[PDB]
Amino acid sequence: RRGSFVEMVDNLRGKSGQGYYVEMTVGSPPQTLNILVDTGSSNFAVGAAPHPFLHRYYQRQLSSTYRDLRKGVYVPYTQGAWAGELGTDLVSIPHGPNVTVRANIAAITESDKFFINGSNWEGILGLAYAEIARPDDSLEPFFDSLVKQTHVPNLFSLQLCGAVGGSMIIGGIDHSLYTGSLWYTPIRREWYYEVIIVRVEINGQDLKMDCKEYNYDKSIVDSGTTNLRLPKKVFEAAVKSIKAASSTEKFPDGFWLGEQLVCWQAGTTPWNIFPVISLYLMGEVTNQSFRITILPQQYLRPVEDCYKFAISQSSTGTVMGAVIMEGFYVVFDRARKRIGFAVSACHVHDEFRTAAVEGPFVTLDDCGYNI
Repeated sequence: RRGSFVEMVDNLRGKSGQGYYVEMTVGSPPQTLNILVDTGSSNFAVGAAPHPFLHRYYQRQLSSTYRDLRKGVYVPYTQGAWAGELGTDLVSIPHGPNVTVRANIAAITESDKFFINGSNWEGILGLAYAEIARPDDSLEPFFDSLVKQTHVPNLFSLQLCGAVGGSMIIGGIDHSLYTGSLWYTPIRREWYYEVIIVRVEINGQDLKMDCKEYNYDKSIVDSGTTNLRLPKKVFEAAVKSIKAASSTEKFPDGFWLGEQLVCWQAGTTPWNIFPVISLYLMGEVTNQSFRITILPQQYLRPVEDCYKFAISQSSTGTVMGAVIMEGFYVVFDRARKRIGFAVSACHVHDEFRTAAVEGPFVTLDDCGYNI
C-alpha cells in the first residue's frame, strides 16, 4: 500500500559499518531487543544466553508464550557463526505495524565473531526467502509469517541513511522517503533478493565487459553487508578505472584494498575528484533497463576526516550492500516479485552532485548465470 507511515519513519538506528537495526519485542510479557535488518538471510535469531557483547538477551524461561521445537540450528555467515535452539514465540515491532505474530525463533546460545562489540544489536531479522533458511526451507521466515497472519501487505521498504539511522517501512511505500520516481527490476529468483546488472560505468565511462561477468554467480541486494562487493574480474577493472579517474591524487596501493585509511583536514574532502559509479539493472519491460548512480560519499565510508574504501572483491557474486542502498529508497515489493529504486531523500551528498535513478535505456540481450 502507499501513503504516510509516520509511526514507521526513522525506526532504524545503526553504528556506522556495524549494521542497521530495528526494535522488536518477543515473548509474554514483552522482552525488548534490537534486531539487525538483514535482507541477505532468512532466519530470525536472537541471543538467548549471556555473552560479553550483549547488554541484554532473550530469556525463554520468562515467556509464558514460548514453545520449544526440540531442534537445533547453526548458521555460518560471510562474516561469523552462531548456533542455537529453534522455538516459537509471539513477536511485535513497536515502531512498526500494530500487530503481533507467532514466529520461529532461533535462540542463540553459542557464537564466534557474530556479535559485534558495541553494535548495540542483539539479534538478526533475516528478510530473504525460505529457500536459504537454516536448517532447511521448511522453517517459515519471519516476514512470511507476518504476511500470513495479518493483513500487512506482502512488501517492505528500506531507506538507510549514512553519515546512522533510517526507515524500515513494513507493508507499504512512504512517499516522503524519496524524490523522483521509482524504477523496478525483476527479482530473478526468490531465494536471496537476486537481481541482474547489465552494464557498469565509471563517470559515464563503460567498463565494457560481457554482462555475464557482472552477475557471476549471482547479484544480490543485501542490507546486512556494508560494502559494494564485485566478482574479482569486475572488481579489478573497476578499481583500475576509478584510479584513472582520481589520479590528481595518488593513494597507497592498500587503500584500494581496504587495508588503509585516507584523510584530509576537516571539511575539505576533495569529493569532486572521485568518479560516480553506475549500475544498470534490468527493467520490467523487455529490452529496457535503468540506471542507479552512487557518489564517493557512498563508497568512501567515514571511520572514527578519515575514510575507508568500501568497494571490495567477492567470489560469491555481486553484493549490492549498504554502500549501494544508502543512495536509495529500496522497495522489496515481494507481492510483485520486483525491487524498486528511487533517489533517497536522505542520502549524503555535496552541492554539486546527487545520487540518481534514470531510465529507460534500450538494452540488447542473457546476463544471468546459469548452473
